[PDB]
Amino acid sequence: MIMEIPAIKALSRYAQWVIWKKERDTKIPYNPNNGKKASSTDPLAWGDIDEAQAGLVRYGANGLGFVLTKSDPFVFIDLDHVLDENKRVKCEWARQLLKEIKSYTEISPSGDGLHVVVSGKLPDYIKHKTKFDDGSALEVYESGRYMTITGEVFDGRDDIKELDLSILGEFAEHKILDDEAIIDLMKRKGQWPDAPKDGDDWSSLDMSFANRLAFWCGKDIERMDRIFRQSPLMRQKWDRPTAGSTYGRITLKKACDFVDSVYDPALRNESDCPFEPYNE
Ligand SMILES: Cc1cn([C@H]2C[C@H](O)[C@@H](COP(=O)(O)OP(=O)(O)OP(=O)(O)O)O2)c(=O)[nH]c1=O
Ligand SMILES: [Mg+2]
Ligand SMILES: [Mg+2]
Repeated sequence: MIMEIPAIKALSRYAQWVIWKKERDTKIPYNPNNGKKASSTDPLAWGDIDEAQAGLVRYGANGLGFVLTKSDPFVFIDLDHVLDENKRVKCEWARQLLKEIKSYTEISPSGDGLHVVVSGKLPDYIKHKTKFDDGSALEVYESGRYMTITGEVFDGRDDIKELDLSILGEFAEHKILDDEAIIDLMKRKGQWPDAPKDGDDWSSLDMSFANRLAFWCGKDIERMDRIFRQSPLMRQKWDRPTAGSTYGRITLKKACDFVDSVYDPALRNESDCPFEPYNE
């Protein structure tokens, strides 16, 4: 019946279909024609809907997916954790968005979220993902991402509409070596920390990690802070005030004074690191 849905017929015009399978907390896209993992940039890693349907039964994947590209007219709106046990809307921001963006709406594969597919253009001043105290979240994309396709039409909104999307500025938040290269470096050296366990002195885990950051970041405390905030050791205590500074700032400053040598990107003195790798 999926091809009966007018919105699915609209998506089936494009050979931008994939299949996906649940891997722990994630949904990995796969090439429907050979079962290999699919890039979101390689068009020949995708197929048309017929090939996606066949690959779905062949590899026993969880469902269909559609890769969004710049040239196609579709915008993908991801609403997470906005539904009831009854698959009923419980978040007021999601209820207001649905009142102002009436287009194809389907229930996401976890049963507690929603997808809205619209024809239009995203405002250029909004974040891709917005998280709310609620625990729900709003995620919007028009290219460089795939979306799962369920066909579970919500409220009979089964047609992709052409709508203005300037209204999304009322829901999403606004926005105006490198860190990622350093993070990958520390991971390959095994200097990236695990999440703390039961009975772990978190504060000394912070200090050990801060000492490693001082070396690999060249004692650039701003970069040390940006990288720490993306680590499994980040918590609210990092920004709690303490003696006219923050706990995180005092930790990073003590690491900068404690640590002797530094990693020089031009000298590649990875062997000068004084700390053994984290065990596994
Ligand atoms: C590469 C990749 C893409 N995606 C894509 C596919 C998702 O449809 C889309 C939105 O992320 P999610 O909201 O986490 O997944 P979902 O909306 O399809 O299902 P639900 O929210 O009900 O659990 O991001 C992943 O989720 N994980 C990945 O690893
Ligand atoms: Mg979702
Ligand atoms: Mg697009």
